[PDB]
Amino acid sequence: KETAAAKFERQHMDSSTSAASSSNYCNQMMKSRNLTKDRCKPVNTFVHESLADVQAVCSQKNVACKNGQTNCYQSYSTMSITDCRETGSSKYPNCAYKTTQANKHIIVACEGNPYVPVHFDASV
Repeated sequence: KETAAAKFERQHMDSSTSAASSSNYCNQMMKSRNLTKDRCKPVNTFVHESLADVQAVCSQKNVACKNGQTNCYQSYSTMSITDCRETGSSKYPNCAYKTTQANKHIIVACEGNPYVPVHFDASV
């Protein structure tokens, strides 16, 4: 059983590149992070910052989550991110994604001791 913290890292962290370089980034990454194993995950954001920077957001700007809870945090600064969204003609198992590189604020939900990101809520 993956902890929620570990699942967040697998789904959302990519501290190995500064930005997506190509339009096939999402196809590549959704596969290898095994986000297309049983179904195509429809929407997923990758963050190109250090783990430490992303974890730090749990100490930044407290905001409501989409779901009404109040354990969400917005990053003070923008971060390099890539937005992956399944195309309309994507069919499992040949999952296909639009890649959008951006510099936006992230919003995450934080939980636990240590108090660390467990959900990606949105980018701004």
